[PDB]
Amino acid sequence: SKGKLGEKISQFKIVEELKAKGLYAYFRPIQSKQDTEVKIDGRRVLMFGSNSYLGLTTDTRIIKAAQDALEKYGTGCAGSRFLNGTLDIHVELEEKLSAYVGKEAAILFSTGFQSNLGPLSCLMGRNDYILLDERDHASIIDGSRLSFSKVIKYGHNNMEDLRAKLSRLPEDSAKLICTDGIFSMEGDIVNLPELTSIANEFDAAVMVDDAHSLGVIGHKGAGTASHFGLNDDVDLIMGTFSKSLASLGGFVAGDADVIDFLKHNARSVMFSASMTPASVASTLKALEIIQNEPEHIEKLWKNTDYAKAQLLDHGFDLGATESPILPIFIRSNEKTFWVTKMLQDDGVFVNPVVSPAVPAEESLIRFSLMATHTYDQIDEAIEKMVKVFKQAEV
Amino acid sequence: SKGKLGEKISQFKIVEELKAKGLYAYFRPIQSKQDTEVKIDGRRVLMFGSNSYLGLTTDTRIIKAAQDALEKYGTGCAGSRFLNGTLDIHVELEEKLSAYVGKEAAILFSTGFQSNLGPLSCLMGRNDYILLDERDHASIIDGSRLSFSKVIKYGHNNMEDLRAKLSRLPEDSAKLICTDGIFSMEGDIVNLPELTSIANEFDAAVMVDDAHSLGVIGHKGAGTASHFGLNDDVDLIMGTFSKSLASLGGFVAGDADVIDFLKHNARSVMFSASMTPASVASTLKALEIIQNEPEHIEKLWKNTDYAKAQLLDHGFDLGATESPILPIFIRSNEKTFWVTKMLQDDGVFVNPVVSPAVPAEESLIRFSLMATHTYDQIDEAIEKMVKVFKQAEV
Ligand SMILES: Cc1ncc(COP(=O)(O)O)c(/C=N/C(CO)(CO)CO)c1O
Ligand SMILES: Cc1ncc(COP(=O)(O)O)c(/C=N/C(CO)(CO)CO)c1O
Repeated sequence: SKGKLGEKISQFKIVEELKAKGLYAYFRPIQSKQDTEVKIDGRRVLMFGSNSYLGLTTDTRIIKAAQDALEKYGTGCAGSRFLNGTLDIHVELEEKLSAYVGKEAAILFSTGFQSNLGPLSCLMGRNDYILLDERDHASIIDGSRLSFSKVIKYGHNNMEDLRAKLSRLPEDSAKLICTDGIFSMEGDIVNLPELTSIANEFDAAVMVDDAHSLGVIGHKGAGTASHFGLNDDVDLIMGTFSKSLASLGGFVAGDADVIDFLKHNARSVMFSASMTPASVASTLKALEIIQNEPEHIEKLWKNTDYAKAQLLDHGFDLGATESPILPIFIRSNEKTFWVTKMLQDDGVFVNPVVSPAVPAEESLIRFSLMATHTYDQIDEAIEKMVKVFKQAEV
Repeated sequence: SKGKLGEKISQFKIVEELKAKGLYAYFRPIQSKQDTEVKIDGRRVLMFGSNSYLGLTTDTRIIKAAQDALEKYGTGCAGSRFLNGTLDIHVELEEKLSAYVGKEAAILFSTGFQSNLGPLSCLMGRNDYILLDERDHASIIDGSRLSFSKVIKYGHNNMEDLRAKLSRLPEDSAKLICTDGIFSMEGDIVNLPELTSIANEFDAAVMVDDAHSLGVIGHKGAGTASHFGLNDDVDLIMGTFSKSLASLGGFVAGDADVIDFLKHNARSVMFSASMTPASVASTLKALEIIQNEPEHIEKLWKNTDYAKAQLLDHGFDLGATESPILPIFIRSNEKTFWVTKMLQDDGVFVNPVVSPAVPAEESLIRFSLMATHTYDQIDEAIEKMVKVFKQAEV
């Protein structure tokens, strides 16, 4: 019955308003591969709004690997990993990720989002504590919520705040600190040396979410612990397959005894169907390519350094990024919607960040690089961004 | 740091014990397609532990559709649906599911589990209430937990308990009832006529989880509302693609204004990468086949009726199922582990249900039918199950 439910959604008018103003640019239907150019409504659009950092969703070897897995294993496993849903190729990918991130063992999840729900929901319990960076990814907040522990946020990369909040807690309790490695909104990196130094003093477990770090930072792209040399001070390395690795799914890696607890206790792996064979095979082949072919990570960083230099040279106001995510400040929700739509209609795809996710005065567009971007494409997009910023008067 | 984390997992000894006794049969690595026979450790094993009710993960048209989508769209969308992750084929599948279940609109999620997290986390809020059947799927409990509402369980299919608990609640609050359509453990069907009659009296929203109903009950397999004629008394129809539809992902369907709220407010769609092209194309082609080819659902039910008759004729003690899920009672955790392992080693795959998921005295094995099963295969499995039940002394 719909009376009260109608009242619950009645106040949500922003989508109605965007559409009526001709500004709506969410759920843009793409008709082509995710690439440096995408087809929308039969037109070509430069893509600077992707998380495919290495451009690998179009790699013919990864496509063929997925196509070959479909031929061999079919379209799905039709069950959870713990029952009828495990393949030899799931185990092969867990061994290969374990090796890549320098951990004993790993467990796959069918999404990155579910990869965070697993360890955050089931390791800390009643009388325990989870400490979260206040800018942690939504999946980390939600995972923590599914625990029976007390969830405490600390100031973004604020090590004094972390230390103070940990010092307040009963000695006779377990604590786990979970942080994004690279934070997607502003593209900044966790202070993992100070965080792990505090974790060690309070015997708190450390989990890092490397969704935006894998294939971006660390040796051969192995992530944030690898970037800092701190493998031995990080208990759990969580990753996704939906960004550099050009697929769908994720993993948590760590000590064999912890991973064995997780694979048997995490509801998001016990009660959700396993990764499709095609996604396992595309993840396996992408992981081989990132290691074997250092070109991809090098070119991603050539493009990032070029684009960032060009944007600062044109007088754009950039967020404190340390990654291929280049946040461009606009500081008006209405201009941010207008700029996004004008760029879309001129053939540039960027992602807006607006209220209520951020305060109006910190509203921005995110311009993300891929390894397969050319300097010609970056130049065309920045030229159009200068024109649209001028028309929008920012 | 690992001191307190080591203590948290220290008491979890059942996996150690199963493995040392030679009884461990979780995460069995399959080397072949999910089919009526699977290859494990180079051997052939009859599969009666799957959720692929229509046998469609091996259908060459669905494999080719997925392979063709990989060729056209590549291995992944590399973003959330609301940003850079929407394809024309996602929208096509939402229109086609909307039509199938007789609703205005639908929104896809990259897993079934995330399909429940979406509406349960974001429609009811502070001062609102969610009413859950106590046997609801884990993803429904977890979704409800992510809400800011008061979550209340009612007795399994206990309409007096539902009615009493709803009658206790402030009039000036929104309420949503969420139920599995077919409950997977025992295979029983919700009393949707009485539940919707109560919902209508209290103006409570109704959401049904049809994970195990789609492709099983209702007209052309359209689910539980369709089974009862009650489309107009169900606000939200949730489904998965990981069972009959032979893929990965899920959806919520309902009124265009509700679905528009969801697609813009549910964290499990805003903050998780979209379904891979291969999974969209395999879901689209499976949905065409289930409707166009009534054979599949007919044969699933021929097999279910045959197997259930044969099991009752052999004196097995069956759960109160109304579905292709045939729960066989064992009523000892140790015998349930032993029976499962002995059957595995004799070439029969069944799923055990043990403590702490159920009380020891209700421990059982779940024997699930697929349309592609033969009577010869069902006979071989039941023959082996009689022998193993005799050896195990149950
Ligand atoms: C009622 C219901 N609702 C939602 C889900 C979650 O769907 P999925 O994530 O596609 O596995 C399941 C998953 N079910 C299992 C097999 O039964 C694990 O419980 C995994 O697919 C379910 O049974
Ligand atoms: C730090 C972090 N952690 C976990 C996730 C969830 O991973 P996935 O489910 O694969 O999208 C994301 C997803 N990120 C987006 C694009 O940034 C949406 O937030 C979707 O892939 C993430 O950024």
